[PDB]
Amino acid sequence: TTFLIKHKASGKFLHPYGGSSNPANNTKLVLHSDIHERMYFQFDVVDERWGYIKHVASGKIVHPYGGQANPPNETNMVLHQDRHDRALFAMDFFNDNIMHKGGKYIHPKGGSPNPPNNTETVIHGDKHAAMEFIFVSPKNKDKRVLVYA
Amino acid sequence: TTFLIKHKASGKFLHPYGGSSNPANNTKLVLHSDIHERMYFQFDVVDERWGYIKHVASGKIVHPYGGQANPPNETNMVLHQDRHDRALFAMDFFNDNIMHKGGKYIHPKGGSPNPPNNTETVIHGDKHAAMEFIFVSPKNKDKRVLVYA
Repeated sequence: TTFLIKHKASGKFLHPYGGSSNPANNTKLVLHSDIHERMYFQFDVVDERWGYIKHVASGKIVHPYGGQANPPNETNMVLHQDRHDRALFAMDFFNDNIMHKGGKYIHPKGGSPNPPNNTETVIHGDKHAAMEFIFVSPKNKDKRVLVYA
Repeated sequence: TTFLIKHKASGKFLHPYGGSSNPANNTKLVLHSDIHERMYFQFDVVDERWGYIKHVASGKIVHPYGGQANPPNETNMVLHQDRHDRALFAMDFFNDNIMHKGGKYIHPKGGSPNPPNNTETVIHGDKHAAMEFIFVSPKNKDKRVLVYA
């Protein structure tokens, strides 16, 4: 299933910075209001809840920058071609968040619930309204879709 | 994906009472320690998180007894052939519970962390450790499996 990753508080979406169909390794993931095919994602299940968040246009996947098992708070989120266990996430569509395998979550950098376009995303352990995400149809940004298959 | 519905606190599983491959309509769902193919379940997605909990051997699905949209606390869980929107559940594998469409949960009747064999299951709105369930492989009762596809 292809989906948009929608920041719940702002309605902005997860994007590769610059909107490339082929972002370079370590391109930052940002929040931006635009909708286009280069911000579509899919989820590739690896182990039950855990899997890779794949940028459809390029096939690169979401990573914490540097590929640590337990990235510290404020580590940037990026795209990278590599597949390994430090690129595992769970798409928690019940609590509305995205959790890295090390137990922290994807956040807007600095915690704003209404961040401007091109705000970077980071890892952070906190849970609050401004780190919530929902996973929606490319054809209807208000319609949740099931990312697991 | 076929799975066992495992009561987290006790390690017992959801069964049709009597363990039949073809339970009659309105057969109660109980907890029991045995494992066998007549207590395997599948989840048939209807609408994103919402779907039918299907007894594999018979094809009947889980219902609140009487098919309420908002079943009262203590309403018995049963199997029944019918399909409708009052037999929709969500398999919350993040918070480890089974939620009916009306917002209440499947519980062991009485809320024990170690219900005896053949304890009935019921609807109840409360949340606590003794209403948690996990969804595990028929080949390994400790290995969680993804029920959504």
